[PDB]
Amino acid sequence: EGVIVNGTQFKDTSGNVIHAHGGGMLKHGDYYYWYGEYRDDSNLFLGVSCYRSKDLVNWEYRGEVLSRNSAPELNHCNIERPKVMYNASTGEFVMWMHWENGINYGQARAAVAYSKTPDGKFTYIRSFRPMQDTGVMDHGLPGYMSRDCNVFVDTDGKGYFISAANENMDLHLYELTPDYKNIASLKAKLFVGQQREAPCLIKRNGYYYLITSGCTGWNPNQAKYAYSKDLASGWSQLYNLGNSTTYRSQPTFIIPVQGSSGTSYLYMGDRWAGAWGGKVNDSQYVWLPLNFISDTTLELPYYDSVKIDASSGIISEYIPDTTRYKLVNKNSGKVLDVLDGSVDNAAQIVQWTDNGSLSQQWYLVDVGGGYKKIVNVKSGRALDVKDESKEDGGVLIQYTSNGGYNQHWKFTDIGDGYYKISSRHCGKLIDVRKWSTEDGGIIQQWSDAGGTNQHWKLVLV
Ligand SMILES: OC[C@H]1O[C@@H](O)[C@H](O)[C@@H](O)[C@H]1O
Repeated sequence: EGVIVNGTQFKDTSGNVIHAHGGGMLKHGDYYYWYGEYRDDSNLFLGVSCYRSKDLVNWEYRGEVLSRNSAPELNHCNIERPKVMYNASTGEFVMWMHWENGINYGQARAAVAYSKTPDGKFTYIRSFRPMQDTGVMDHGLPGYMSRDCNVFVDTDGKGYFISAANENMDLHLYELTPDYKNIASLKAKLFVGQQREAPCLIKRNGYYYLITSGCTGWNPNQAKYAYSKDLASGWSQLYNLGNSTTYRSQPTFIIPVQGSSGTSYLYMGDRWAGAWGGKVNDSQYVWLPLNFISDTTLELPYYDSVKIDASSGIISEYIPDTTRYKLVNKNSGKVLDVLDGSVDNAAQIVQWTDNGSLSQQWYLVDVGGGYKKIVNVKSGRALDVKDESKEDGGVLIQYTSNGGYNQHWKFTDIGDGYYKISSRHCGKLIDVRKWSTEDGGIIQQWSDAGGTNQHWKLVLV
């Protein structure tokens, strides 16, 4: 049972809450290593924990790979967003992170560490602002500011370190030394003035992808991404990813999951407790599948429960009840279907003669209360009210599962096998436009009028 309950604090095999906040993950050999950090009683760095697992569900605690006692400089400081990377040349692992003095956020510098073994305790080197000796000054201190950070290993074996500089206004991609333990130079300045934070750098099909959040502290915001053929130039504009709050989380890292059937990408996010005035140690996690519709189109869906298989390399929503259904309209006699049976996102929903097609079959996922999600079978997209409309004539379409109320539906029995499927957003129910009795009849949203065109039959397949 490789199921994951989003919006909660995962537990280790010991039954204790996992504390690897704002962390990344590394795949070395036959093991996945999850690294992260957690505060003490004074909201300061006390230790970086390490968990390993082969199924990505059952994590084994391996103690602190880094601690406040690991170095006299770490006794009292703020460390966040620790990422690790492996080096084929050296044969050792190098850890990077964001370092602060612990009394304010003026230092804005990066830190380095390394170890012979992943689960082994790293040895702290030094904290510094990227390229201090270049005689460059960034807001009074020497060297570029380094806040939110993340690591990336290219195909050619080159190491890279990206962080937020110029008061979090710009992004800096630094080319690392062959040993990954130092910064050789900077590759390019990305998205200046955009003020993008919590950067995540990944690569697929010769394309470079950069997932970033917004700069609004604990407040969950809109996550975005961009692609490019090279790192120096050719970067596309920022495109939205997920909803307006990234499903109440902030992107921390993205990792390719190798399997037998193929490869899928795991999005890791942090649900910072600071959103509700909670301690950093209370923060939760949000893992989601990053789908690549195309080379220039990504989708980050939200599933309250996500099933994953490492050996298979598959990441998708977990549906406890896979019973397929067909919604038949009382009036028209037609069944709920997707226009042209398209699997494309934002596809129009129309009625059609029962032809036993996949596009006419639907799943039913309970989402708490008397409400459920109506997910199409052919395309994993769910029934959705376009632009979260609250008015009559609101066109219905199939959209990426975003946990929005415009995607939750309540079934109400009115006798026989017919129901009145109302929306959780405004209460208005599913309605065939103009009582249409022909094929291609636009399925919409409308007030309860007691008309047969608003009555649907639930049929098994
Ligand atoms: O395509 C427009 C989008 O508007 C969003 O506000 C809504 O949550 C999505 O379901 C989709 O309708």
